[PDB]
Amino acid sequence: DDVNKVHLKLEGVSSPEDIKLIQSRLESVEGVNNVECDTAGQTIIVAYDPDVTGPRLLIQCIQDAAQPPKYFNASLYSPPKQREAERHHEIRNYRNQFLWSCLFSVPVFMFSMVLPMISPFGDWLFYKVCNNMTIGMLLRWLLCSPVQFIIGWRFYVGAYHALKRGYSNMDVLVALGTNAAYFYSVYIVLKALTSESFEGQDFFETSAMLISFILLGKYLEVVAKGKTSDALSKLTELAPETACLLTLDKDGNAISETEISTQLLQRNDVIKIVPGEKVPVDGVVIKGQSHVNESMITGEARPIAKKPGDKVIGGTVNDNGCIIVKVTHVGSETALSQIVQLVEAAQLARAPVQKLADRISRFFVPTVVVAAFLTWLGWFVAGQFDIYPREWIPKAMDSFELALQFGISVLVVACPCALGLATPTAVMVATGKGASQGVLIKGGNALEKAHKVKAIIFDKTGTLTVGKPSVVQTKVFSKIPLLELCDLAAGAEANSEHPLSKAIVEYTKKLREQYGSHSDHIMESKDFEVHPGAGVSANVEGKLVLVGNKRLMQEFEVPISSEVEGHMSETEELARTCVLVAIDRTICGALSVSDPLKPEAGRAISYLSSMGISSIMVTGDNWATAKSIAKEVGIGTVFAEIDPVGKAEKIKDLQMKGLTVAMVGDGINDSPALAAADVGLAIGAGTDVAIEAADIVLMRSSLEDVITAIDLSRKTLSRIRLNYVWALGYNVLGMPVAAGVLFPFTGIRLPPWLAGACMAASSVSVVCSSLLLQLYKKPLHVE
Repeated sequence: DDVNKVHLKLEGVSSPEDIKLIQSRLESVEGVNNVECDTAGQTIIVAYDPDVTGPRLLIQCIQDAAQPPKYFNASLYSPPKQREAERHHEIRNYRNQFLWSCLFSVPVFMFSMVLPMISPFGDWLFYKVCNNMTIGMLLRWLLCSPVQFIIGWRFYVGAYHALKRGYSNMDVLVALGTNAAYFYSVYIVLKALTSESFEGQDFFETSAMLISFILLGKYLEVVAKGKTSDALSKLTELAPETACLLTLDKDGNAISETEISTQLLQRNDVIKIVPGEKVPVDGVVIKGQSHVNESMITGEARPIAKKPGDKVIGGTVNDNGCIIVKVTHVGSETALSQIVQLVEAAQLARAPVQKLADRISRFFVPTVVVAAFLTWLGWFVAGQFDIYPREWIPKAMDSFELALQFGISVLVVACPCALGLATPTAVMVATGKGASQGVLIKGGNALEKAHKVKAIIFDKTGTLTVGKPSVVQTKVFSKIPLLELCDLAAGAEANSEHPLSKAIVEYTKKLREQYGSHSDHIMESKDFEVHPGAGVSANVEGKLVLVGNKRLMQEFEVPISSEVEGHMSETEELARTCVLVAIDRTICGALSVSDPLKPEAGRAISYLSSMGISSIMVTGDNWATAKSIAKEVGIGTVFAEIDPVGKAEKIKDLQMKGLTVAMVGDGINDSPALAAADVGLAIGAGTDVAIEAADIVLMRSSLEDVITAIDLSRKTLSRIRLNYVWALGYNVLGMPVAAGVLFPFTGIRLPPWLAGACMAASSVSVVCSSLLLQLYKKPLHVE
């Protein structure tokens, strides 16, 4: 905080004197509205203006107000990546809890499994202290009381929540199992202590080991969560905490290059980014020149060439030069901060498969308890009436002991808690591993829907275009006075600028012959005429290079005589499609328009066909151009002269046939069709505006990562289904054998000390199976 109701007690502050030492200079200096007065009420809540007269002024008032016992040094209460501190504390908590659990658990298992086999140590443990109860059970009970009563508290606290609401979950079972085992051991110890005739056996190893491994599983879950969050965080930061403040008004009078935090340099404050000073913030950069590997103003190495002054500011590390920034709004409201929030909300949200897990668990836990109860009565009543051989009973217990022993065994051999510790971690790890590639999922629902896909809707614009206008795309075949017509020659096409008219202005920039400027007249807008398809023509020159469309040609004089249809078929075949022109108010001369494609399209289409899904693309141009593009690509059904509305009806038609179809592209105007489509997956990431109407959002611009997204989704669904197959296979065999349908015919059953081990063994393997997703790699390592 420390923005509106600012409150700080920094180094040296121990009493109200230092609090007032901050106060007196902080609040008194302008930028406050003085919301009431608490008259030295410690955290006095008054208004403040952290926008203009904010961080820099407030913080430096804190320092200059101070006379040092420690000299207050700007210890603003702000999140140190509060996620980092938070999962640090959480990992610390669970790690410590598990580590103190093992401290008791490991002893007990030893003392009653391994140690008795060796002497005289077991002989010490056999020393009677009363009747037949011995030292062994005494110390075992003492050591295993903490494990449940103190450390295992969640197992009870969480269970009560579910039970009071009328439902249940994993906890419920685990708690019942361990509790029943513990009290059965207490019961068996009492019999030993009261009467020396009895010599029964105990069970505490189960109650220790099971709890220990379950806690280990929860620890692994939260470690996976921490890894995913940090993988997000490293990508979301991409900025140094401090920027160099060369203070000057707008341009000129450069005072000095300081170095302070990137919230203290807004509102006409200036960064003079030197080489290597990574671009932290936004806000118009009126001066400077730096080609750095990004899209803001350029000029050092990688040629994009924006002259000083342009409205985009963010970027990566530098090169040989500098810029002089004029921040209006720092890079803090940037999308990344709330991609963090949005993906957390998606993580907070869940998928149908997650909803599937709860429903099965809803009508499973009741069954296990009932079956465990039933198998008790079976052995008991048959035992009481003695309807089966006595010799099956092992020595040192009776039928009643066998009945309860089987009762416990079923209750501790159930679900290895896959349904609750495998799905909710696989879903999570998938998102993090995707985020490592820039691509981000929008929760599990996105995973499911993307996994169900067999069709993709592409589009040429901004998805498969580069653009290079020249004689192969934009100029004459006849003679042209004032060639090559850009600087002061061709104003005949600078009338009505749009995404294509500007290209008509820029091929002239590209082709300017060799002289600098022949400089004749540029009569822009003289006879200004606009018509759809080509709305630029006035009067100027370029052999009168006016340009026009189906209504400007025959208007001026242009008869569209046979040679233009010849140069039309010719150009369209070579994809260099012509655009109608009015050279010298005549049919002489013939413009063109063409487009290079991103050089991985063939790879992508071929490999998508390899997975076996349909590729579809639409265009707004004529049918022939789209057909030529199809010939180049090798795509299926093709559409042309299509608006985003038409894209919407085509999407609806594909879906109603029973086809889940995706679409590519981020041109925000796709929003109707983008929402209409089954999923999102917008290429060339913009901001959360894409997220508004899309679910999948791809970060980079390469078409390659589209393959990666669907591949990862397919892999995740396969892994989850395989884990469910395991959780059915183990569970369908564990229940009978433990309950006993093999003992009556072979005489083998699982004692609870070992029966619980299988439950423990599966739980680790299932989670460990899920965690292996992190070793995913690209299906196309640069094709």
